[PDB]
Amino acid sequence: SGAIYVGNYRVVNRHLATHNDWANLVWEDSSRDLLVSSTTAQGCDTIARCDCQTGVYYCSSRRKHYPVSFSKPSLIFVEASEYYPARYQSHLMLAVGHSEPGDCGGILRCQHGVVGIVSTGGNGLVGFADVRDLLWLDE
Ligand SMILES: Cn1ccc(NCc2ccccc2)n1
Ligand SMILES: [Zn+2]
Repeated sequence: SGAIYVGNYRVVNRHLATHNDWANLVWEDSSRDLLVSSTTAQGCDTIARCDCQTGVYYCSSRRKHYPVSFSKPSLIFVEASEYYPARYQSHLMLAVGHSEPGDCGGILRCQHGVVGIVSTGGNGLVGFADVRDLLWLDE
């Protein structure tokens, strides 16, 4: 679990979105596994605006942060999970690293701020859902 809190927005994995998130829907994209919901308390988080391919993610299954090299956001085939059938996830970045389903919501961050959130895994790669392209989160 976990989310990004920036201005009056809450960013979560779409598949982990609560009733409250959907009642306060701002934007969702199923192919990205993201949902943004409106918040009544302001958010302090800084979103990275950059094309960094290095940083650090939180791994709740290890209670520890890991430094990684990651791919640029892309269209990667992702196997069926429970929450989705097999489909092309968009804006996905991969790193060689440990993750399990409950690690979703873990933040990936670089020196510029939040890059994205853990979204999928398998075969020893962690996938993160990129948020740096959503310039509207910083208004
Ligand atoms: C973020 N994330 C989703 C799946 C995953 N790792 C693959 C996996 C699936 C089920 C049990 C154990 C490991 N990491
Ligand atoms: Zn950066």
